[PDB]
Amino acid sequence: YFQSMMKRIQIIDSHTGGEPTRLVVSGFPSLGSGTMAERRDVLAREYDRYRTACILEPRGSDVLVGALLCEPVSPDAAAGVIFFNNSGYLGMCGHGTIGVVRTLHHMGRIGPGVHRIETPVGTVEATLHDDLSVSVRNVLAYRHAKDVALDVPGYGPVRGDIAWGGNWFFLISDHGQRVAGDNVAALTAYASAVREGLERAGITGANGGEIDHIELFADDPEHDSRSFVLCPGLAYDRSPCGTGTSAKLACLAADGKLAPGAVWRQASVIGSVFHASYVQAEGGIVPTIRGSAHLSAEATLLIEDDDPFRWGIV
Amino acid sequence: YFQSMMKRIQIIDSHTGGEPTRLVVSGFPSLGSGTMAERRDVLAREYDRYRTACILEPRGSDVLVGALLCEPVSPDAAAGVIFFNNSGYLGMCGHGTIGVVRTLHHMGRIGPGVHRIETPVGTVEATLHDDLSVSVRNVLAYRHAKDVALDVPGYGPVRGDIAWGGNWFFLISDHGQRVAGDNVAALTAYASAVREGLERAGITGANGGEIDHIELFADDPEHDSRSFVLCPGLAYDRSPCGTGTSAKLACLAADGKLAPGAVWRQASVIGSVFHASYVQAEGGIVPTIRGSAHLSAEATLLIEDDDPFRWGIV
Ligand SMILES: [Cl-]
Ligand SMILES: [Cl-]
Ligand code: NA
Ligand code: NA
Repeated sequence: YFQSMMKRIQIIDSHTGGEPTRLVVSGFPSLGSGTMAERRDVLAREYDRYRTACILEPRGSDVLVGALLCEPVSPDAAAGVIFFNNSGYLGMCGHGTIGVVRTLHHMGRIGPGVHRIETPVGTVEATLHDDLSVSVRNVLAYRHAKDVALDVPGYGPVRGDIAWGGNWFFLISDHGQRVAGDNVAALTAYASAVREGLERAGITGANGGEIDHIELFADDPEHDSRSFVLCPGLAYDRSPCGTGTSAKLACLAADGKLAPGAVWRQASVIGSVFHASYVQAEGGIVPTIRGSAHLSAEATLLIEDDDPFRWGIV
Repeated sequence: YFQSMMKRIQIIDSHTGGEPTRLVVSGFPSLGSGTMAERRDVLAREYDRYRTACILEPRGSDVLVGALLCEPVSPDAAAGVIFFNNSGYLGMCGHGTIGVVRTLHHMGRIGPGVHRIETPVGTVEATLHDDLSVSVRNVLAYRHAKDVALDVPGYGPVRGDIAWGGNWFFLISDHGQRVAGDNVAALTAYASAVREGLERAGITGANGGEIDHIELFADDPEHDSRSFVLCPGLAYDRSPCGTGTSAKLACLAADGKLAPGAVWRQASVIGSVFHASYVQAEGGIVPTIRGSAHLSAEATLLIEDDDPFRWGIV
């Protein structure tokens, strides 16, 4: 019923292990009634300024990940979601699905139990536990290649795995870097160089898929592993990375290093933790990631018609 | 009347020429009834986690500047304000005062006209024009030293002025850098090195004042000048920088390059613009900065008691 000359975008912000999720409850344009993938294509092609308004400065930051709530195609699903970041659109998003599901509870839309969530890479099954933690049974994960040699410009040779966990990842253990929260500047520079190296080498996932997430793994006395993860827009993931941990489990499974049902405890560069396990499937594994999200803001974004930076600063 | 186990901070976000201001309307602790400077001391010493919760990730970003609304000491003032950023506390804040005053109009607390605003460095006089632009008559500005030689580590010799405009600035024209929005990475690195150089040299403002803002000036065919400004937490100012432009006018005045009452049009690295003029005063000049602010969000920040990152990620 408001009539002033501005758009209102209703959002609820949460974070999962420190990684933010900006849930868009209302205010984006219609994207039609097709699959989440088809809607993502319309959003990206026709209405990308809505992403930038929500994610980029002045209203956002390069770290943020957004989640657009959509009516799902199947009436058996709780929701559809399209995830996006400072550079573009994600496939699946583990930390974000945890955030969305926790947020839907706060909105009074769901209770504890199993909830199907449609995404541009397929439907996932999220269990909202009685403690309000969330387990996300992800799409199929698999390793495309193992121990791929790469000369990292400015640093020297490494070996990495290429794997899909709902996004494409390059996974490295022999990077020679110090994985710690006080070292994220150097880690960001290193991982950015890795990605430049993959591009130069023409190294890709299946069917030429761009490898746009980089994971650096390290031993951790308190957990199974700690990682630093560089995301497609060159911000790092504050969380253990749900899709990246899914990809890691595909590698561990294929190497006989983690049995089905066994729990893997993955820490992020800042010390937050996800619990993960998998079952075998045809062509890969089906991993489940469990973590917690906390609410951090309820807001209405205001997009004033006369504001030259209404769609963000690009 | 809410009773869930979380704190609520009510905020209204705006931006001034792209530079954000997060106005805190309610939710911070009591800081006593002294001057804004005395309240700032209490906030910084006892309750700094409230700054980090509002400004830092996950709820904020390194770019944000906050403004805490306070009841002023003098009943003749519209408001008192304490400004803060990702690293600490500012003195005056030009873009932020424009934001605060525009926001107070939106809140229905003031109308067009002249409004006194108390700050930790003295009271300023803001005029809210009928067009909702704001002129801020700043505190006294003055130049402390001219053409100070500095060997910038990694780059080579420059000359800069040291001046106060409500914060301390080093102002350089002969930096050899390209002042443009597509070059902010290199400008940030250069200005950071300048500041390292000042520290090494023991170069300060009056009474050993830390020079924590760096301004790089360039000619501009559309304006009097364009600048890149590095702020104390090493984020850059998206605006022309009200206090930095105030400092620039003190230098121009002292050099006989701008007459009292003449208008100076200062652009920022991303192309936003302030209009500035001054009058002579004892010991310096009194500059007035005019610009516009746009609303960008209304929000309640949620600080959950059980959220390990409730006070921000440090
Ligand atoms: Cl609009
Ligand atoms: Cl709390
Ligand atoms: Na361990
Ligand atoms: Na000019």
